[PDB]
Amino acid sequence: MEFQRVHQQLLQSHHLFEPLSPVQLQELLASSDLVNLDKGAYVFRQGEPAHAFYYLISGCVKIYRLTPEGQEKILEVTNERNTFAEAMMFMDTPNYVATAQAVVPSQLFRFSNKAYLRQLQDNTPLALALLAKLSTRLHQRIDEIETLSLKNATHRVVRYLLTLAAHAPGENCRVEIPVAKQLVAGHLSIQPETFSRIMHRLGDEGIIHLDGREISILDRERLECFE
Amino acid sequence: MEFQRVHQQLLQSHHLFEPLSPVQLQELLASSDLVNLDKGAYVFRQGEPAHAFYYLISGCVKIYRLTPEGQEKILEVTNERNTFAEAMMFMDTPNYVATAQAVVPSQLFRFSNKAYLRQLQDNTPLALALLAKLSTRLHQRIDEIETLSLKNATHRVVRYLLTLAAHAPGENCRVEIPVAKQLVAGHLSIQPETFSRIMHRLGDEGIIHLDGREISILDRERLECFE
Repeated sequence: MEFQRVHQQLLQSHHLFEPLSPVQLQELLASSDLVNLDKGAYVFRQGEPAHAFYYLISGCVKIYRLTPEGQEKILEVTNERNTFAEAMMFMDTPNYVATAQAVVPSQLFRFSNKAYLRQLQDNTPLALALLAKLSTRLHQRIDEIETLSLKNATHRVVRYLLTLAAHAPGENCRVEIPVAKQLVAGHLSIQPETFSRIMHRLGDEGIIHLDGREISILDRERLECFE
Repeated sequence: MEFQRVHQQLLQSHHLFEPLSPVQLQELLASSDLVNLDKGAYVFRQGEPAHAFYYLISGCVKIYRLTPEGQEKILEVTNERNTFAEAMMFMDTPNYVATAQAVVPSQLFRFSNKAYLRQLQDNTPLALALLAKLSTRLHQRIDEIETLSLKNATHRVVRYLLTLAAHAPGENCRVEIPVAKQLVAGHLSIQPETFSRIMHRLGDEGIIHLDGREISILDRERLECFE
């Protein structure tokens, strides 16, 4: 009658709970407690002894720090289905170094650090399994970033060309930019190497020709797709 | 005894060699051999017994699989200053599960799996330390995805507004063609929950109306600039 039965599925997808066996998963949930917070509610203050890490189910919780001057400086924002402040465990930190707070009515789980760290201690095969899935998941995240960051790169590139190509539609050949390839990549606040991979890709397909800074557009109808 | 001077300092920056003690690293470097490959060179095949993980310093190495025996399906792409196939070390598996080939001339480090496991056994603090630097890196990568994925979505929202209302004989405040909350969601292939949020943020700056029903653009010049 106590929760359970449906919650185990929410954690079974997370990286920190995958390596754990059904027996160890229930052993950690036994010490856990459901926490409900409202708008402007603090999770843990900067100075309180570290004894538990949290797992957000739904909502938005900010961490940030209490920087000097009297202003809050945001470090990272944790969203749904993601754990935060879990690194404070195996770091052996006695107290919290951040003041967590929820902007919107959020619901979180409170897992004890003493009931999690001790389970990892001894019987290393577990820590070995934890490092296994924790790494394979860290490589898929970088792979996604490599693709997502590339999409934003392919975006600005074409966008910066269309804004100056909007001068006499049909046959676009008037391209300014007193810059020399690489140099313009540093101004657009984007990776220098990516610009030499996107422009060259358009040349291979047969859309945009390159003749040293001199950019000529063959068809504007075939550029509206990727922009 | 020494193979390189700068190459040894590059490992210190990585998360899998930082927590390791200099004394333990010296014994680990003695078993490792420097590897130099060119274009179209294979690191490890999909069948041979696994006994070493690799660390890439410069270049790019693809993996893909060949077990279904049909097409070269890519699994993960690794770049410079990143380790690949290190998860095979933890998961006591006798042989590799995937292939490996470098598309561009790359230099690699061949660290033995047995030499690293011996440093993990018995010792509990070392294992937890590795997880500490590994978890903190995950937070830094995930936070970047929450921004990049949002940027890729926002730019698309500002793109469909330009295509729907461009150099036409309509009206700035009166946009042609009605728009819903589920219709555009399929035009840009984005979450339906994010679409309503983007329209709200841009509506606060003075670009749109801030409502989903009927689009009434006040500033068309501010749209072409976007993020």
